[PDB]
Amino acid sequence: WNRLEPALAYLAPEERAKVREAYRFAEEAHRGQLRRSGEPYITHPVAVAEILAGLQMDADTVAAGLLHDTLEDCGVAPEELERRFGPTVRRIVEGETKVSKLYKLANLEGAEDLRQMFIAMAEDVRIIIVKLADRLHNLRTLEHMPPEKQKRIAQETLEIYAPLAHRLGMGQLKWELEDLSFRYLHPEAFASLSARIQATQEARERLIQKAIHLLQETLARDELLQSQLQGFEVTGRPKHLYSIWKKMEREGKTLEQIYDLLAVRVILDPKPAPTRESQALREKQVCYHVLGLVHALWQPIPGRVKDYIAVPKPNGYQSLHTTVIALEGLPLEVQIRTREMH
Ligand SMILES: [Cl-]
Ligand SMILES: [Mn+2]
Repeated sequence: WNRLEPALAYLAPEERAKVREAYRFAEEAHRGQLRRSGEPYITHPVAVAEILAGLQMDADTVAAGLLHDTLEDCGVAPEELERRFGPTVRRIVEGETKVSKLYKLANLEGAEDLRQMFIAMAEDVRIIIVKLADRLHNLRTLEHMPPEKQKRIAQETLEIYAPLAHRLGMGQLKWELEDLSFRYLHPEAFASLSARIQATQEARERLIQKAIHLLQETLARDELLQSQLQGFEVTGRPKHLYSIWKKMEREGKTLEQIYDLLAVRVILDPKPAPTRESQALREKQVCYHVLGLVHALWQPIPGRVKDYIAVPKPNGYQSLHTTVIALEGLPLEVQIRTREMH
């Protein structure tokens, strides 16, 4: 509990009390039970609640994360969970993923039934996230599984869960799900690619960190930018090992051909705006402002500005790109985007 409690800071005291009541209930239902690792079962729903609390999930969602296995793993409490934690917690813990039927919106344009549509959908999204948080944690703790069972769940994850994560637009979940699945599915391919990156990545890492520090300090020191900004993040390339190995087979490319240009990402969280439009305006103003700061810092390579804010990819991808001449006279790609954008 002392590990979970700090992550629940974003919730109102009464919302946190519901989560403690849920933890203390799971603590009872899972009393005596053990995982594959000799660890007590309660550690699993806690870790799942931690994943959800890190994502700043709804109070009922975090609570439902502590109770998601009180029906499956140990005991039956369908009317008990409704009696103790409400119907919405009971609904999430019961499984109702239904199916992707967004194409039904397009054909059906035509209230209390359209109001309930939102509350049913948002409840249906919450079900998927808990399943995802659960699966992500299991994969993390997959070292205590026979090497066959390990391969059956990595494939299920790649067929079912990583695509569900994609539907929900949870790229950070999808990334980790794919890469942990890759590790256990083809370990020999994983260890070959991992150690190969740990050769180029260490040499690159010195420059990437110099660049990171230079961009982070340049942005924090700009007065006007920080005024319309809540915060920012300057990272190196993300390194999606499954989507990197996936591309090597498709494109018939070497890994040396992928890392053929040092890259840096700038994720900007702007200050909140009263209306939806004054937010979209703020969201873009900030991005070109960074492009200017970047071009003032490092020399821009002619015709390497890729504006995907103005011309988004068919999947809706927005971001500003520019290849510059940075440290040691090297072509460095910069990608400027907000938290909302991908
Ligand atoms: Cl600020
Ligand atoms: Mn579970």
